[PDB]
Amino acid sequence: IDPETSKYFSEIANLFDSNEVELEERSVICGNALEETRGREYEIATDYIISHVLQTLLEGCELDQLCSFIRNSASVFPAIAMDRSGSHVAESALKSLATHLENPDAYSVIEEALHSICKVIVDNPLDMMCNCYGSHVLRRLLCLCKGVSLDSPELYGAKSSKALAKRLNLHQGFPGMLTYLLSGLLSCSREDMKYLQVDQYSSLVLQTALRLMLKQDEQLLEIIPLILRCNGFHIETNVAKEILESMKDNSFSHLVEVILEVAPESLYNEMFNKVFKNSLFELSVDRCANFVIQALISHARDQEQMGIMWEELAPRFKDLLEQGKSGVVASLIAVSQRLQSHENKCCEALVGAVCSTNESRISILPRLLFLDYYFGCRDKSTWEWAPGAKMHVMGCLILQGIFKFSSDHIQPYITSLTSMKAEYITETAKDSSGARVIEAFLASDAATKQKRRLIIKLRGHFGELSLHTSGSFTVEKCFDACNLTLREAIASELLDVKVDLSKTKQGPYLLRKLDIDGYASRPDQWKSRQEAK
RNA sequence: GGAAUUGACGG
Repeated sequence: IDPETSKYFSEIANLFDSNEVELEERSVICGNALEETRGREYEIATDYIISHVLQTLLEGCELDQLCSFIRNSASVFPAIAMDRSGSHVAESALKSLATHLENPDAYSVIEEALHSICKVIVDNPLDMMCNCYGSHVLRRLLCLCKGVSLDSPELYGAKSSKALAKRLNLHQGFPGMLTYLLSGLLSCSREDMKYLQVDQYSSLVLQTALRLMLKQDEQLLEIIPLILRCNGFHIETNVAKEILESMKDNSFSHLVEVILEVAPESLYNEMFNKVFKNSLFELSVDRCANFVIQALISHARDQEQMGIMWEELAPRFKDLLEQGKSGVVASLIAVSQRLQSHENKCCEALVGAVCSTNESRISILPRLLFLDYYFGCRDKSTWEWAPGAKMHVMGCLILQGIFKFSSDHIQPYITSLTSMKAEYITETAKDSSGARVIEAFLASDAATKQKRRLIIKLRGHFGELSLHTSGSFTVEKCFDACNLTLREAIASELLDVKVDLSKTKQGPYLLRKLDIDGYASRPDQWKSRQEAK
Protein backbone atom coordinates (compact mmCIF):
# COMPACT_ATOMS: atom_id res chain seq x y z
CA ILE A 1 0.00 0.00 0.00
CA ASP A 2 1.56 3.26 -1.21
CA PRO A 3 1.43 6.51 0.80
CA GLU A 4 -1.04 8.29 -1.48
CA THR A 5 -3.54 5.52 -0.76
CA SER A 6 -2.99 5.78 3.00
CA LYS A 7 -3.08 9.57 2.93
CA TYR A 8 -6.32 9.42 0.97
CA PHE A 9 -8.21 7.07 3.28
CA SER A 10 -6.83 8.83 6.34
CA GLU A 11 -7.99 12.19 5.00
CA ILE A 12 -11.43 10.71 4.37
CA ALA A 13 -11.33 9.52 7.98
CA ASN A 14 -10.43 12.92 9.45
CA LEU A 15 -13.11 14.52 7.25
CA PHE A 16 -15.84 12.49 8.99
CA ASP A 17 -14.47 13.20 12.47
CA SER A 18 -14.91 16.94 11.74
CA ASN A 19 -18.70 16.71 11.71
CA GLU A 20 -19.07 19.55 9.17
CA VAL A 21 -20.73 17.19 6.65
CA GLU A 22 -24.47 16.45 6.63
CA LEU A 23 -25.64 12.85 6.37
CA GLU A 24 -26.68 13.39 2.75
CA GLU A 25 -23.20 14.39 1.57
CA ARG A 26 -21.59 11.86 3.93
CA SER A 27 -23.21 8.85 2.24
CA VAL A 28 -22.08 10.14 -1.16
CA ILE A 29 -18.45 10.55 -0.05
CA CYS A 30 -18.61 7.01 1.35
CA GLY A 31 -19.71 5.58 -2.00
CA ASN A 32 -17.08 7.54 -3.90
CA ALA A 33 -14.37 6.37 -1.51
CA LEU A 34 -15.33 2.76 -2.13
CA GLU A 35 -14.33 3.19 -5.78
CA GLU A 36 -10.76 3.78 -4.61
CA THR A 37 -10.79 0.14 -3.43
CA ARG A 38 -11.47 -1.38 -6.89
CA GLY A 39 -8.76 -3.87 -7.81
CA ARG A 40 -7.16 -3.87 -4.36
CA GLU A 41 -9.97 -4.87 -1.99
CA TYR A 42 -7.76 -7.41 -0.20
CA GLU A 43 -4.85 -5.02 0.41
CA ILE A 44 -7.02 -2.29 1.87
CA ALA A 45 -9.45 -4.51 3.79
CA THR A 46 -6.55 -6.36 5.46
CA ASP A 47 -4.51 -3.27 6.30
CA TYR A 48 -4.29 -2.98 10.08
CA ILE A 49 -5.02 0.77 9.92
CA ILE A 50 -7.07 1.39 6.76
CA SER A 51 -9.40 -1.54 7.48
CA HIS A 52 -11.03 0.66 10.10
CA VAL A 53 -11.73 3.42 7.59
CA LEU A 54 -13.13 0.88 5.11
CA GLN A 55 -15.53 -0.27 7.84
CA THR A 56 -16.73 3.31 8.23
CA LEU A 57 -17.26 3.50 4.46
CA LEU A 58 -19.29 0.30 4.14
CA GLU A 59 -21.57 1.34 7.00
CA GLY A 60 -22.14 4.88 5.68
CA CYS A 61 -22.65 4.28 1.96
CA GLU A 62 -25.86 3.43 0.11
CA LEU A 63 -27.16 0.04 -1.03
CA ASP A 64 -25.96 0.41 -4.63
CA GLN A 65 -22.33 1.18 -3.79
CA LEU A 66 -22.23 -1.43 -1.03
CA CYS A 67 -23.48 -4.08 -3.47
CA SER A 68 -20.83 -3.04 -5.97
CA PHE A 69 -18.18 -3.54 -3.31
CA ILE A 70 -19.50 -6.99 -2.40
CA ARG A 71 -19.55 -7.94 -6.09
CA ASN A 72 -16.08 -6.59 -6.86
CA SER A 73 -14.46 -8.10 -3.76
CA ALA A 74 -16.22 -11.48 -3.96
CA SER A 75 -13.37 -13.45 -5.47
CA VAL A 76 -11.21 -12.44 -2.46
CA PHE A 77 -13.96 -12.38 0.17
CA PRO A 78 -12.87 -15.69 1.82
CA ALA A 79 -9.36 -14.27 2.22
CA ILE A 80 -10.67 -10.98 3.59
CA ALA A 81 -13.02 -12.87 5.91
CA MET A 82 -10.19 -15.02 7.34
CA ASP A 83 -7.87 -12.07 8.13
CA ARG A 84 -7.62 -10.65 11.66
CA SER A 85 -8.57 -7.15 10.37
CA GLY A 86 -10.35 -8.05 7.14
CA SER A 87 -12.94 -10.09 8.99
CA HIS A 88 -14.40 -6.93 10.57
CA VAL A 89 -14.51 -5.35 7.10
CA ALA A 90 -16.41 -8.38 5.82
CA GLU A 91 -18.74 -8.14 8.82
CA SER A 92 -19.31 -4.41 8.29
CA ALA A 93 -20.49 -5.23 4.75
CA LEU A 94 -22.99 -7.73 6.12
CA LYS A 95 -24.25 -5.39 8.88
CA SER A 96 -24.71 -2.71 6.22
CA LEU A 97 -26.67 -5.04 3.93
CA ALA A 98 -28.74 -6.05 6.96
CA THR A 99 -29.95 -2.44 7.42
CA HIS A 100 -31.89 -2.80 4.16
CA LEU A 101 -33.79 -5.99 5.13
CA GLU A 102 -36.93 -4.02 6.02
CA ASN A 103 -36.99 -2.38 2.56
CA PRO A 104 -38.99 -4.55 0.11
CA ASP A 105 -37.59 -2.75 -2.94
CA ALA A 106 -34.12 -4.03 -1.97
CA TYR A 107 -34.83 -7.78 -1.96
CA SER A 108 -33.27 -8.82 -5.28
CA VAL A 109 -30.19 -6.58 -5.05
CA ILE A 110 -29.29 -8.00 -1.63
CA GLU A 111 -29.98 -11.58 -2.76
CA GLU A 112 -27.58 -11.12 -5.68
CA ALA A 113 -24.94 -9.80 -3.27
CA LEU A 114 -25.35 -12.80 -0.96
CA HIS A 115 -25.22 -15.14 -3.94
CA SER A 116 -21.80 -13.88 -5.04
CA ILE A 117 -20.55 -14.22 -1.47
CA CYS A 118 -22.06 -17.68 -0.94
CA LYS A 119 -20.76 -18.97 -4.27
CA VAL A 120 -17.09 -18.28 -3.55
CA ILE A 121 -17.55 -19.66 -0.02
CA VAL A 122 -19.37 -22.85 -1.02
CA ASP A 123 -16.59 -23.45 -3.53
CA ASN A 124 -14.04 -23.98 -0.70
CA PRO A 125 -15.60 -23.70 2.76
CA LEU A 126 -13.71 -25.92 5.18
CA ASP A 127 -10.79 -23.70 6.22
CA MET A 128 -13.04 -20.66 6.49
CA MET A 129 -15.35 -22.56 8.85
CA CYS A 130 -12.40 -23.51 11.06
CA ASN A 131 -10.65 -20.12 10.98
CA CYS A 132 -11.12 -18.05 14.13
CA TYR A 133 -12.04 -14.89 12.18
CA GLY A 134 -13.84 -16.55 9.27
CA SER A 135 -16.13 -18.44 11.64
CA HIS A 136 -17.57 -15.13 12.90
CA VAL A 137 -18.20 -13.97 9.34
CA LEU A 138 -20.01 -17.20 8.48
CA ARG A 139 -22.14 -16.86 11.60
CA ARG A 140 -23.27 -13.37 10.60
CA LEU A 141 -23.71 -14.44 6.97
CA LEU A 142 -25.92 -17.36 7.99
CA CYS A 143 -27.96 -15.00 10.19
CA LEU A 144 -28.39 -12.52 7.34
CA CYS A 145 -29.61 -15.22 4.94
CA LYS A 146 -32.19 -16.10 7.59
CA GLY A 147 -33.24 -12.47 7.82
CA VAL A 148 -32.24 -11.74 11.40
CA SER A 149 -30.16 -8.58 11.66
CA LEU A 150 -29.80 -7.99 15.42
CA ASP A 151 -26.97 -9.89 17.11
CA SER A 152 -28.29 -12.25 19.76
CA PRO A 153 -25.95 -14.05 22.20
CA GLU A 154 -27.77 -17.36 21.81
CA LEU A 155 -27.30 -17.32 18.03
CA TYR A 156 -23.51 -16.85 18.14
CA GLY A 157 -23.85 -18.90 20.57
CA ALA A 158 -23.23 -17.52 24.06
CA LYS A 159 -25.07 -18.47 27.23
CA SER A 160 -27.79 -16.09 28.37
CA SER A 161 -30.18 -15.72 31.29
CA LYS A 162 -33.08 -16.01 28.82
CA ALA A 163 -31.97 -19.46 27.66
CA LEU A 164 -31.37 -20.76 31.18
CA ALA A 165 -34.88 -19.60 32.08
CA LYS A 166 -36.08 -21.45 28.96
CA ARG A 167 -34.03 -24.59 29.69
CA LEU A 168 -35.37 -24.49 33.28
CA ASN A 169 -38.90 -23.83 32.04
CA LEU A 170 -39.44 -20.54 33.92
CA HIS A 171 -38.41 -10.92 7.85
CA GLN A 172 -38.75 -13.95 5.52
CA GLY A 173 -35.03 -13.80 4.82
CA PHE A 174 -33.53 -15.56 1.79
CA PRO A 175 -34.45 -19.20 2.44
CA GLY A 176 -33.05 -20.68 -0.77
CA MET A 177 -29.76 -18.90 -0.05
CA LEU A 178 -29.55 -20.18 3.55
CA THR A 179 -30.22 -23.72 2.29
CA TYR A 180 -27.62 -23.30 -0.48
CA LEU A 181 -24.89 -21.91 1.77
CA LEU A 182 -25.56 -24.53 4.46
CA SER A 183 -25.51 -27.39 1.96
CA GLY A 184 -22.11 -26.11 0.84
CA LEU A 185 -20.81 -26.16 4.40
CA LEU A 186 -22.02 -29.75 4.79
CA SER A 187 -20.99 -31.42 1.50
CA CYS A 188 -17.71 -32.86 2.67
CA SER A 189 -16.62 -36.39 3.43
CA ARG A 190 -17.81 -38.20 6.55
CA GLU A 191 -14.18 -38.14 7.67
CA ASP A 192 -13.86 -34.37 7.26
CA MET A 193 -17.17 -34.04 9.12
CA LYS A 194 -15.78 -36.09 12.03
CA TYR A 195 -13.22 -33.35 12.61
CA LEU A 196 -15.56 -30.41 12.06
CA GLN A 197 -17.47 -31.88 15.03
CA VAL A 198 -14.45 -31.25 17.30
CA ASP A 199 -13.09 -27.98 15.93
CA GLN A 200 -14.28 -25.04 18.06
CA TYR A 201 -14.83 -22.65 15.16
CA SER A 202 -16.59 -25.03 12.78
CA SER A 203 -18.75 -26.27 15.68
CA LEU A 204 -19.79 -22.66 16.36
CA VAL A 205 -20.78 -22.22 12.69
CA LEU A 206 -22.93 -25.37 12.70
CA GLN A 207 -24.49 -24.32 16.01
CA THR A 208 -25.69 -21.07 14.43
CA ALA A 209 -27.06 -22.81 11.34
CA LEU A 210 -28.91 -25.37 13.45
CA ARG A 211 -30.52 -22.66 15.59
CA LEU A 212 -31.52 -20.68 12.50
CA MET A 213 -33.36 -23.77 11.19
CA LEU A 214 -35.51 -24.26 14.30
CA LYS A 215 -38.88 -25.82 13.39
CA GLN A 216 -37.79 -26.40 9.77
CA ASP A 217 -38.27 -30.10 10.26
CA GLU A 218 -37.77 -31.13 6.63
CA GLN A 219 -34.37 -29.40 6.61
CA LEU A 220 -33.34 -30.49 10.12
CA LEU A 221 -34.06 -34.08 9.07
CA GLU A 222 -31.65 -33.60 6.19
CA ILE A 223 -28.80 -31.75 7.89
CA ILE A 224 -28.55 -33.34 11.35
CA PRO A 225 -27.77 -36.85 9.95
CA LEU A 226 -25.01 -35.26 7.85
CA ILE A 227 -23.54 -33.55 10.93
CA LEU A 228 -23.81 -36.77 12.95
CA ARG A 229 -22.52 -38.91 10.04
CA CYS A 230 -25.31 -41.47 9.95
CA ASN A 231 -26.48 -41.21 6.35
CA GLY A 232 -36.21 -43.24 7.66
CA PHE A 233 -33.74 -41.87 10.24
CA HIS A 234 -31.61 -44.47 12.01
CA ILE A 235 -28.35 -44.43 13.98
CA GLU A 236 -26.33 -47.59 13.47
CA THR A 237 -24.44 -49.08 16.39
CA ASN A 238 -20.91 -48.22 15.29
CA VAL A 239 -21.86 -44.61 14.50
CA ALA A 240 -23.71 -44.32 17.82
CA LYS A 241 -20.53 -45.46 19.54
CA GLU A 242 -18.44 -42.82 17.77
CA ILE A 243 -21.00 -40.13 18.68
CA LEU A 244 -21.00 -41.30 22.31
CA GLU A 245 -17.18 -41.27 22.57
CA SER A 246 -16.93 -37.75 21.15
CA MET A 247 -19.53 -36.48 23.64
CA LYS A 248 -16.97 -35.35 26.24
CA ASP A 249 -15.19 -33.11 23.72
CA ASN A 250 -15.83 -29.46 24.49
CA SER A 251 -16.58 -28.49 20.86
CA PHE A 252 -18.80 -31.45 20.02
CA SER A 253 -20.68 -31.19 23.34
CA HIS A 254 -21.76 -27.64 22.49
CA LEU A 255 -22.84 -28.85 19.06
CA VAL A 256 -24.92 -31.75 20.40
CA GLU A 257 -26.61 -29.35 22.87
CA VAL A 258 -28.01 -27.37 19.93
CA ILE A 259 -28.91 -30.56 18.05
CA LEU A 260 -31.01 -31.79 20.97
CA GLU A 261 -32.71 -28.39 21.15
CA VAL A 262 -33.88 -28.28 17.52
CA ALA A 263 -34.21 -32.02 16.89
CA PRO A 264 -37.65 -33.11 15.63
CA GLU A 265 -39.38 -35.79 17.67
CA SER A 266 -38.37 -38.88 15.69
CA LEU A 267 -34.77 -37.66 15.52
CA TYR A 268 -34.74 -36.95 19.28
CA ASN A 269 -36.19 -40.36 20.12
CA GLU A 270 -33.53 -42.17 18.10
CA MET A 271 -30.71 -40.22 19.78
CA PHE A 272 -32.23 -40.93 23.20
CA ASN A 273 -32.33 -44.70 22.69
CA LYS A 274 -29.24 -45.26 20.53
CA VAL A 275 -26.70 -42.80 22.05
CA PHE A 276 -27.65 -41.67 25.57
CA LYS A 277 -29.83 -44.34 27.23
CA ASN A 278 -27.71 -46.34 29.74
CA SER A 279 -24.98 -43.66 29.81
CA LEU A 280 -26.90 -40.81 31.42
CA PHE A 281 -24.95 -40.76 34.65
CA GLU A 282 -21.44 -41.20 33.25
CA LEU A 283 -22.11 -38.31 30.85
CA SER A 284 -23.65 -36.30 33.71
CA VAL A 285 -20.33 -36.29 35.62
CA ASP A 286 -18.22 -35.10 32.68
CA ARG A 287 -17.28 -31.42 32.76
CA CYS A 288 -18.50 -30.97 29.14
CA ALA A 289 -21.01 -33.76 28.54
CA ASN A 290 -23.27 -32.93 31.50
CA PHE A 291 -24.54 -29.89 29.59
CA VAL A 292 -25.49 -32.25 26.77
CA ILE A 293 -27.41 -34.26 29.35
CA GLN A 294 -29.03 -31.04 30.56
CA ALA A 295 -30.29 -30.44 27.01
CA LEU A 296 -31.42 -34.04 26.55
CA ILE A 297 -33.52 -33.87 29.74
CA SER A 298 -35.11 -30.53 28.79
CA HIS A 299 -36.45 -31.85 25.47
CA ALA A 300 -37.64 -35.27 26.60
CA ARG A 301 -41.00 -35.93 24.96
CA ASP A 302 -42.93 -38.56 26.94
CA GLN A 303 -43.37 -40.22 30.31
CA GLU A 304 -41.45 -43.36 29.27
CA GLN A 305 -38.30 -41.29 28.72
CA MET A 306 -39.00 -39.55 32.02
CA GLY A 307 -38.96 -42.96 33.69
CA ILE A 308 -35.65 -43.94 32.12
CA MET A 309 -34.00 -40.67 33.07
CA TRP A 310 -35.28 -40.91 36.65
CA GLU A 311 -33.93 -44.44 37.09
CA GLU A 312 -30.43 -43.62 35.81
CA LEU A 313 -30.04 -40.28 37.58
CA ALA A 314 -32.29 -39.84 40.65
CA PRO A 315 -30.41 -42.48 42.76
CA ARG A 316 -27.32 -40.33 42.08
CA PHE A 317 -28.74 -36.88 42.95
CA LYS A 318 -26.30 -36.61 45.86
CA ASP A 319 -23.37 -37.38 43.56
CA LEU A 320 -24.48 -34.75 41.05
CA LEU A 321 -24.73 -32.04 43.73
CA GLU A 322 -21.38 -32.93 45.32
CA GLN A 323 -19.55 -32.88 41.99
CA GLY A 324 -20.93 -29.52 40.87
CA LYS A 325 -23.58 -30.79 38.46
CA SER A 326 -26.68 -29.09 39.93
CA GLY A 327 -27.80 -28.13 36.41
CA VAL A 328 -28.58 -31.79 35.69
CA VAL A 329 -30.78 -31.97 38.80
CA ALA A 330 -32.42 -28.64 37.94
CA SER A 331 -33.29 -29.94 34.46
CA LEU A 332 -34.75 -33.24 35.66
CA ILE A 333 -36.90 -31.46 38.24
CA ALA A 334 -38.00 -28.88 35.66
CA VAL A 335 -39.04 -31.35 32.96
CA SER A 336 -40.90 -33.68 35.37
CA GLN A 337 -43.30 -30.79 35.92
CA ARG A 338 -43.54 -30.11 32.19
CA LEU A 339 -44.27 -33.79 31.45
CA GLN A 340 -46.42 -34.33 34.60
CA SER A 341 -44.51 -37.51 35.44
CA HIS A 342 -42.47 -38.43 38.53
CA GLU A 343 -43.12 -35.02 40.17
CA ASN A 344 -43.25 -36.35 43.72
CA LYS A 345 -40.40 -38.76 43.08
CA CYS A 346 -38.18 -35.86 41.96
CA CYS A 347 -38.92 -33.58 44.93
CA GLU A 348 -38.46 -36.45 47.39
CA ALA A 349 -35.20 -37.49 45.69
CA LEU A 350 -33.81 -33.96 46.05
CA VAL A 351 -34.71 -33.84 49.77
CA GLY A 352 -33.10 -37.22 50.39
CA ALA A 353 -30.08 -36.05 48.41
CA VAL A 354 -29.44 -33.02 50.63
CA CYS A 355 -30.81 -34.28 53.95
CA SER A 356 -29.69 -37.83 54.72
CA THR A 357 -30.93 -38.02 58.30
CA ASN A 358 -34.53 -37.28 59.16
CA GLU A 359 -33.38 -34.54 61.54
CA SER A 360 -31.66 -32.54 58.79
CA ARG A 361 -34.73 -32.27 56.48
CA ILE A 362 -35.87 -29.05 58.20
CA SER A 363 -32.74 -27.49 56.68
CA ILE A 364 -33.46 -28.32 53.03
CA LEU A 365 -33.98 -24.64 52.19
CA PRO A 366 -30.76 -23.18 53.71
CA ARG A 367 -28.71 -25.99 52.16
CA LEU A 368 -30.07 -25.37 48.66
CA LEU A 369 -29.78 -21.60 49.08
CA PHE A 370 -26.03 -22.14 49.69
CA LEU A 371 -25.52 -25.36 47.70
CA ASP A 372 -21.77 -24.88 47.24
CA TYR A 373 -20.98 -23.78 50.82
CA TYR A 374 -22.88 -26.70 52.34
CA PHE A 375 -21.38 -29.39 50.11
CA GLY A 376 -17.98 -27.74 50.42
CA CYS A 377 -17.68 -27.41 54.19
CA ARG A 378 -15.52 -29.56 56.45
CA ASP A 379 -18.24 -30.76 58.85
CA LYS A 380 -21.73 -30.96 57.34
CA SER A 381 -23.50 -32.04 60.53
CA THR A 382 -22.99 -28.52 61.95
CA TRP A 383 -23.35 -26.31 58.85
CA GLU A 384 -26.29 -23.97 59.28
CA TRP A 385 -25.77 -20.87 57.16
CA ALA A 386 -23.18 -18.89 55.18
CA PRO A 387 -23.36 -15.38 56.65
CA GLY A 388 -22.89 -12.54 54.18
CA ALA A 389 -22.31 -14.93 51.29
CA LYS A 390 -23.87 -14.64 47.85
CA MET A 391 -26.47 -17.38 47.46
CA HIS A 392 -26.17 -20.14 44.89
CA VAL A 393 -27.61 -19.31 41.48
CA MET A 394 -28.53 -22.81 40.38
CA GLY A 395 -29.65 -23.93 43.84
CA CYS A 396 -32.02 -20.96 43.85
CA LEU A 397 -33.27 -21.80 40.36
CA ILE A 398 -33.94 -25.35 41.55
CA LEU A 399 -36.01 -23.88 44.39
CA GLN A 400 -37.82 -21.57 41.96
CA GLY A 401 -38.86 -24.63 39.98
CA ILE A 402 -39.74 -26.48 43.18
CA PHE A 403 -42.31 -23.85 44.09
CA LYS A 404 -44.12 -24.26 40.77
CA PHE A 405 -45.11 -27.78 41.85
CA SER A 406 -48.42 -28.42 43.56
CA SER A 407 -48.15 -28.11 47.34
CA ASP A 408 -48.87 -31.85 47.62
CA HIS A 409 -45.35 -32.60 46.36
CA ILE A 410 -43.33 -29.99 48.23
CA GLN A 411 -44.52 -29.97 51.87
CA PRO A 412 -40.90 -30.36 53.11
CA TYR A 413 -39.91 -27.27 51.12
CA ILE A 414 -42.83 -25.12 52.26
CA THR A 415 -42.35 -26.12 55.91
CA SER A 416 -38.59 -25.52 55.68
CA LEU A 417 -38.87 -22.06 54.09
CA THR A 418 -41.71 -20.89 56.38
CA SER A 419 -39.75 -22.14 59.43
CA MET A 420 -36.53 -20.17 58.86
CA LYS A 421 -35.84 -17.61 61.54
CA ALA A 422 -36.52 -13.98 60.69
CA GLU A 423 -32.88 -12.97 60.20
CA TYR A 424 -32.29 -15.77 57.67
CA ILE A 425 -35.49 -14.89 55.77
CA THR A 426 -34.55 -11.24 55.42
CA GLU A 427 -31.02 -12.26 54.40
CA THR A 428 -32.63 -14.33 51.64
CA ALA A 429 -34.76 -11.39 50.52
CA LYS A 430 -31.70 -9.12 50.29
CA ASP A 431 -30.00 -11.61 47.98
CA SER A 432 -30.64 -11.19 44.27
CA SER A 433 -31.04 -14.94 43.75
CA GLY A 434 -32.71 -15.60 47.12
CA ALA A 435 -35.42 -13.01 46.51
CA ARG A 436 -36.50 -15.08 43.47
CA VAL A 437 -37.02 -18.11 45.74
CA ILE A 438 -39.25 -16.08 48.08
CA GLU A 439 -41.23 -14.68 45.14
CA ALA A 440 -41.69 -18.16 43.69
CA PHE A 441 -43.09 -19.29 47.07
CA LEU A 442 -45.41 -16.26 47.21
CA ALA A 443 -46.72 -17.30 43.77
CA SER A 444 -47.00 -20.99 44.67
CA ASP A 445 -50.28 -22.61 45.73
CA ALA A 446 -49.11 -22.92 49.34
CA ALA A 447 -51.67 -21.84 51.91
CA THR A 448 -52.18 -18.13 52.58
CA LYS A 449 -51.51 -18.61 56.30
CA GLN A 450 -48.09 -20.07 55.39
CA LYS A 451 -47.35 -17.14 53.08
CA ARG A 452 -48.53 -14.71 55.76
CA ARG A 453 -46.21 -16.35 58.30
CA LEU A 454 -43.12 -15.75 56.16
CA ILE A 455 -44.18 -12.20 55.26
CA ILE A 456 -44.72 -11.31 58.95
CA LYS A 457 -41.16 -12.41 59.56
CA LEU A 458 -39.94 -9.68 57.18
CA ARG A 459 -41.50 -6.87 59.26
CA GLY A 460 -38.97 -4.19 60.06
CA HIS A 461 -36.99 -4.64 56.85
CA PHE A 462 -39.31 -3.53 54.07
CA GLY A 463 -37.67 -0.11 53.96
CA GLU A 464 -34.23 -1.60 53.33
CA LEU A 465 -35.65 -4.21 50.95
CA SER A 466 -37.28 -1.42 48.94
CA LEU A 467 -33.86 0.21 48.53
CA HIS A 468 -32.43 -2.98 46.94
CA THR A 469 -33.22 -3.06 43.23
CA SER A 470 -34.03 -6.78 43.49
CA GLY A 471 -35.63 -6.68 46.94
CA SER A 472 -38.00 -3.91 45.86
CA PHE A 473 -39.79 -6.49 43.71
CA THR A 474 -40.16 -8.68 46.80
CA VAL A 475 -41.82 -5.77 48.60
CA GLU A 476 -44.55 -5.47 45.96
CA LYS A 477 -45.14 -9.18 45.90
CA CYS A 478 -45.27 -9.34 49.69
CA PHE A 479 -47.65 -6.36 49.61
CA ASP A 480 -49.95 -7.98 47.03
CA ALA A 481 -50.19 -11.17 49.11
CA CYS A 482 -51.24 -9.28 52.28
CA ASN A 483 -54.33 -8.38 54.27
CA LEU A 484 -55.07 -4.75 55.13
CA THR A 485 -53.14 -5.00 58.38
CA LEU A 486 -49.84 -5.87 56.73
CA ARG A 487 -50.33 -3.65 53.69
CA GLU A 488 -50.44 -0.80 56.19
CA ALA A 489 -47.33 -1.97 58.08
CA ILE A 490 -45.39 -2.23 54.80
CA ALA A 491 -46.67 1.12 53.52
CA SER A 492 -45.69 2.64 56.86
CA GLU A 493 -42.13 1.29 56.51
CA LEU A 494 -41.69 2.62 52.98
CA LEU A 495 -42.83 5.94 54.42
CA ASP A 496 -39.82 6.17 56.74
CA VAL A 497 -37.49 5.62 53.76
CA LYS A 498 -39.45 7.67 51.19
CA VAL A 499 -36.67 10.21 50.62
CA ASP A 500 -33.98 7.64 49.82
CA LEU A 501 -36.45 5.38 47.99
CA SER A 502 -37.51 8.08 45.52
CA LYS A 503 -33.87 8.58 44.51
CA THR A 504 -33.31 4.93 43.51
CA LYS A 505 -34.29 3.57 40.09
CA GLN A 506 -37.27 1.51 41.32
CA GLY A 507 -38.48 3.88 44.07
CA PRO A 508 -40.76 6.03 41.89
CA TYR A 509 -42.57 2.98 40.58
CA LEU A 510 -42.70 1.37 44.03
CA LEU A 511 -44.06 4.53 45.67
CA ARG A 512 -46.69 4.88 42.95
CA LYS A 513 -47.73 1.20 42.84
CA LEU A 514 -48.25 1.19 46.62
CA ASP A 515 -49.70 4.77 46.64
CA ILE A 516 -47.37 5.73 49.45
CA ASP A 517 -48.15 9.46 49.22
CA GLY A 518 -51.88 8.72 49.51
CA TYR A 519 -51.16 6.71 52.65
CA ALA A 520 -49.21 9.56 54.23
CA SER A 521 -51.80 12.31 53.56
CA ARG A 522 -55.19 10.51 53.50
CA PRO A 523 -54.63 7.29 55.50
CA ASP A 524 -58.35 6.45 55.81
CA GLN A 525 -58.95 6.81 52.07
CA TRP A 526 -55.87 4.74 51.31
CA LYS A 527 -57.08 1.96 53.62
CA SER A 528 -60.51 1.78 52.04
CA ARG A 529 -59.15 1.57 48.49
CA GLN A 530 -56.82 -1.29 49.49
CA GLU A 531 -59.44 -3.26 51.40
CA ALA A 532 -61.29 -3.20 48.08
CA LYS A 533 -58.22 -4.96 46.55
C1' G B 1 -36.31 -1.25 37.75
C1' G B 2 -33.39 -7.68 39.46
C1' A B 3 -29.19 -12.84 40.22
C1' A B 4 -28.25 -16.39 35.44
C1' U B 5 -24.62 -23.24 35.41
C1' U B 6 -19.55 -26.19 36.03
C1' G B 7 -17.19 -26.67 29.90
C1' A B 8 -14.90 -22.40 24.09
C1' C B 9 -14.16 -17.38 20.65
C1' G B 10 -11.21 -11.66 17.32
C1' G B 11 -7.75 -6.18 14.77
